[PDB]
Amino acid sequence: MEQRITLKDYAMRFGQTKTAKDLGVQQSAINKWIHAGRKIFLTINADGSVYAEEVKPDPSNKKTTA
Repeated sequence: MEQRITLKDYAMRFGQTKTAKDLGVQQSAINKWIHAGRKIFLTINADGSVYAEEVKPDPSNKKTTA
């Protein structure tokens, strides 16, 4: 299986700080990601880094609310 874990699993597993640190983001964005149930998958590298991959659903609308 691929190494694309869920933001929830990795967050509750490794933590919210350890993730935001390896990703290079702010803990503020992480909380907002799970707060709104943002579907994401962070992949673990062989060097010790991690990058959050975003899905690309079907382009139906072009608006943004929350």
